[PDB]
Amino acid sequence: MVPNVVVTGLTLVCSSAPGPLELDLTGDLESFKKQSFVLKEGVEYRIKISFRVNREIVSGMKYIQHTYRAGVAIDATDYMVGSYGPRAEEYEFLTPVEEAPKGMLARGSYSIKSRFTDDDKTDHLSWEWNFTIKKDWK
Repeated sequence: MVPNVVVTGLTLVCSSAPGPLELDLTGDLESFKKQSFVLKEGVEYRIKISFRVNREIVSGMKYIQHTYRAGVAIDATDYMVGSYGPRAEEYEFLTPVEEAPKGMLARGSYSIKSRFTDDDKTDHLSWEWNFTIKKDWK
């Protein structure tokens, strides 16, 4: 009896980005710790989580991101994802607009521990990824 919820991807949505910033969450999660998305400082972006619901309607879904710099915790954000019914086609949850930090002192890599859960603390999927703040895209 398959998992009711399957998280399939994370996308850093940003118009200015020279190319797609996507993670296939159905693959090897450990690999992302060795990778990072370049993100120009000060730009606005959104995090898009792609997922599927196989058998039953869900409610009170939540997406959580804890941020770190050099392994030192900074903050935690809990996003309400909502309710979704079973469907073959993936759903796409979008966080509200966020802004990349800005300034030389803010540049560098940051790690993000992500958790896609429900109102029961059920861990549908947990993964760690990174973005690197730079002065320019290239």
